[PDB]
Amino acid sequence: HMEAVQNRIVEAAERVPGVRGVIHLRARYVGQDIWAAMIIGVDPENTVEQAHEICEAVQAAVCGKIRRIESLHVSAEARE
Amino acid sequence: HMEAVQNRIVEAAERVPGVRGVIHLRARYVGQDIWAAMIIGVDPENTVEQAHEICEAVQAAVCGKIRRIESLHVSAEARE
Ligand code: NA
Ligand code: NA
Repeated sequence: HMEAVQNRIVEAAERVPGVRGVIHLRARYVGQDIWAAMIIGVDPENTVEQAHEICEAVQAAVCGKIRRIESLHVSAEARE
Repeated sequence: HMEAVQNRIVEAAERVPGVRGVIHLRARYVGQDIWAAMIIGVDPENTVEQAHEICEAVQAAVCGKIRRIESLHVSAEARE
């Protein structure tokens, strides 16, 4: 149930160009809404600006696909 | 007093190669120790790996100069 929604979140994020895994996801219910914080992996050789753009793209993809999410903060860390 | 130490933290961070301001600093006392979390600005065209290296350098500089700090998490965001 909560796991079903967390699966959907990860899957959604992973389908965005430049995402190299979901490193961390904390989702919590505030009433019927989800508030969440995500850390994604990205190519270490992407620029900081590119990584920002991927994060923004993840936020839009995830928010667009999972209607119950009302807050989502995405940050990036180097992976592989 | 608490402000004096926060000033020292910011000053220390700002003297590290690649730091473009301190965007955020939250420092709190746990007993006599400081636990802190910092966000620094960096060149948007630095790579994610470079930004990681600057963060690590800030952690070392700040920890080295302010002995009461016992925990310090540094992250980076694009600035100017
Ligand atoms: Na890439
Ligand atoms: Na630079």
